Amino acid sequence: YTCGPLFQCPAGQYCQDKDGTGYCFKGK
Repeated sequence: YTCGPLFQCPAGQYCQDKDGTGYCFKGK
């Protein structure tokens, strides 16, 4: 819900849903 196709993380980082928010993590 937080992350999507239009708002995807950069190459190397993935979207993470925490505290009702989305953040990009380097694998972690």
